Amino acid sequence: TRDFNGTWEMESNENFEGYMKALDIDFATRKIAVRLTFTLVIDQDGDNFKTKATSTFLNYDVDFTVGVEFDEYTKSLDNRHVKALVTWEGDVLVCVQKGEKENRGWKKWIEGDKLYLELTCGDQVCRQVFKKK
Ligand SMILES: *C/C=C/c1cc2ccc(N(CC)CC)cc2oc1=O
Repeated sequence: TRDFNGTWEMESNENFEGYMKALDIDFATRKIAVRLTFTLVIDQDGDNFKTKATSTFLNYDVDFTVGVEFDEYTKSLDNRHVKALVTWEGDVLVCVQKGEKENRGWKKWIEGDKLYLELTCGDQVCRQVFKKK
């Protein structure tokens, strides 16, 4: 399936700290962020995605169109400029954030009712799993 619509509640989180440290996120923010769960809300209409991940503290809020590159300021996260592009590799949704950091981006896919997220920066991979509400 290429349909990621839903409210996705966090089931699993592995190595979020390594990903954030590879982005050089300030220590106090990273130490608080690694403790906190969050919910991922995806509104998808064709190529058009609105995604938002909300925790009691931090924010993640990105809208994009599959196949359309966009210049992105990463704002609240690590305050960097990247050229972001989201495409399909089969049923895996792949994002590359071209810029200073190597191997920066993510992959999302659905495997037996659960949403998998792999966040990558440099040699660090964070894996998260969510269940659909
Ligand atoms: C494709 C989904 C990406 C994604 C990336 C994220 C980056 C940072 C954060 N937080 C917690 C709200 C700040 C440390 C969350 C987040 O969720 C995602 O789904």
